[PDB]
Amino acid sequence: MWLTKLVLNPASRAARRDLANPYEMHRTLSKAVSRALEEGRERLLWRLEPARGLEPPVVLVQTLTEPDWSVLDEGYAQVFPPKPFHPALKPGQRLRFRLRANPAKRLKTPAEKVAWLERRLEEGGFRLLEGERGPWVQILQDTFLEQVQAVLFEGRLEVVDPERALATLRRGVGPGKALGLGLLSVAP
Repeated sequence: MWLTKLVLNPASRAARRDLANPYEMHRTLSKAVSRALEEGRERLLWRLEPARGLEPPVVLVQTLTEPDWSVLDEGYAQVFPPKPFHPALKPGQRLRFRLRANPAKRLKTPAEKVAWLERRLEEGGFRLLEGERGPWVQILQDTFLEQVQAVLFEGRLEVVDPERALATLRRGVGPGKALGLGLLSVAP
């Protein structure tokens, strides 16, 4: 995989348009890997990170092939050097995670949302860690994309099956992958 951190510049009208319409943002990001997507060798996943005041928004982008960000308009965003991402996963390995997702199969609710997450992670080869107060996860944001439900999960998990876990990172979790949902980000 390849991970690219983009710091969008709100001085750019196009950047603001994309920040306000996930569909448009996906269209712009797709340009960096258009041929790969055309040949079915790509799975573009991204996440508009939680906002910090009025500061420039950060968008984390994950692709299977090397992206060409020169396709972006000048001033659209500050492009940080894309980094190869090939995680070394092992059984029992504990990792912190972040995932903005649409809690459903296709495009107590708070407890149902966590329940949905548990099943998706287990099916994907991961497992939510258990704390003294239940599943190690919290809903940082519960909102709608323009209405598609978007839930931001953050917590701790462990790798159960390395191969399935890796496939899950490459594949994404849940629907709305073309709307900035589904990117499972992990870190020690």
